[PDB]
Amino acid sequence: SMNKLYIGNLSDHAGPADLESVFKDAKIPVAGPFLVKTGYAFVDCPDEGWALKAIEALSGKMELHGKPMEVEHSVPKRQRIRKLQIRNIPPHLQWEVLDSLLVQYGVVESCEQVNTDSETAVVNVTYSSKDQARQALDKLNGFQLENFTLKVAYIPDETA
RNA sequence: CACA
Repeated sequence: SMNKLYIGNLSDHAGPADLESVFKDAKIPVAGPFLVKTGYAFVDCPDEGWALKAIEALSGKMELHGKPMEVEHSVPKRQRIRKLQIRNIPPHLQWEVLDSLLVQYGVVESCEQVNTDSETAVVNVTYSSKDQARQALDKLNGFQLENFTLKVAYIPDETA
């Protein structure tokens, strides 16, 4: 399940109370405790929809202790392989346009739309190879398209 | 992005 969050760029004194308040104010229920490490934390959301809401609501927007939080899907390093999620896709971007960006970095084995509350669209992309997805992620992350900037992140690749 |  993609309900597990990574909370990056935390300050040297962000504690679970601080994270609890951020998710409380953002009205993101969490399904377990915040595990705070050194400059980063983890938390589970009740389901995939709530985790994505936290990412879209908080990641790069919410400032804790004068630092913008990163809030992304927690992906084990060894599972950063073929699969990306792409957020902040323009609401009325035709699939063929998105596909013509995607295929510039490899073979797309699958591109699935993810139901989202926001007006932007979200897709999970699976590339043929680890290399293709890393090129997609480096090149598509930050790409500005129809008044929006793509956010591209790994999602777990458990089958490669 | 967890691992004495």
